[PDB]
Amino acid sequence: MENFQKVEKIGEGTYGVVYKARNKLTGEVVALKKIRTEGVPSTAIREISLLKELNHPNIVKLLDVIHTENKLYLVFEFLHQDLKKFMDASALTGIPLPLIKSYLFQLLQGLAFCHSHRVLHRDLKPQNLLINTEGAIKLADFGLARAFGVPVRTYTHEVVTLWYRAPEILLGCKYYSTAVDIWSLGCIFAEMVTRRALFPGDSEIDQLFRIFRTLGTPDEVVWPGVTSMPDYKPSFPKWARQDFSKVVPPLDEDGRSLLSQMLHYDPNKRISAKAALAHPFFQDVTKPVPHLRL
Ligand SMILES: CCC(C)(C)[C@@H]1CCc2n[nH]c(C(=O)NCc3ccc(S(N)(=O)=O)cc3)c2C1
Repeated sequence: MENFQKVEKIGEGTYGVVYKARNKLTGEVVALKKIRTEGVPSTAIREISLLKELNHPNIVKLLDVIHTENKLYLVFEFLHQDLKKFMDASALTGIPLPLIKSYLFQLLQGLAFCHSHRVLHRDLKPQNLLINTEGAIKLADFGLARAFGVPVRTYTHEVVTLWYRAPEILLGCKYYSTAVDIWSLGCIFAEMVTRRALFPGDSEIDQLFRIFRTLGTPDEVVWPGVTSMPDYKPSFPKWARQDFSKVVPPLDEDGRSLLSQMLHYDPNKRISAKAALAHPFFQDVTKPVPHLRL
């Protein structure tokens, strides 16, 4: 990439290295992800390429996709901070409820949009939620492993975070639905509120059991079909569901009601992004200006 002038290496994404770069003709600053090997993912590459038309205020724009000599470069709209960093910076005081609500509402608008266009994210986490000084928050890095793939390592020795993984994925479901994104966003909502990850598992089974210890071990009553899932084991311990007021104190009942709907075990009972937008929790939603230190 000579049309680009690397500013600095930002980090090492889930597929490759990420650089901050400047386009030497437009002068625009962007985030450039370099991915990687014989096979040339023709379908994977095409999948990604269609995301260029997925344009919405709460989705980080995918400016270009360039396949050239054993490498795939994704050029993205640049934002200066992510939610993981903002949450860490706000840990002592906590993010104000009006800002939590604004961010949740905006993320639901973005998901409602992608889901309406049959696009799933599949790996939502604070680190891929980008924020700016105007109070906006945007979804980035749509995995779409549906025709690309999602390994247990980014690309070179890097532990995959399972904290936001929906239970159906952990139980081996082969077909992900839009509900997996709602589950992840529910986990993120809880984390913004309590300032601690909801289910910080360090292995797939520890992740699954942390979910069961809090929400109760699922059964055919609350999740028809759960006992026939690929990785379901009759030997799973049977934990009682914890009182929900214990999980995200001191969130009010409007917030708790919405969270409970985003965390239903049955993907078919889990609330959609479009329906969540209409939840009473958003009756007084506004768009505060966060104080960001860049
Ligand atoms: C999520 C990774 C992906 C999918 C490649 C993102 C694709 C879209 C994107 N846009 N800007 C960035 C970006 O990286 N900015 C610089 C920056 C962001 C956060 C922080 S931080 N940890 O808040 O201090 C510091 C600098 C990315 C990365």
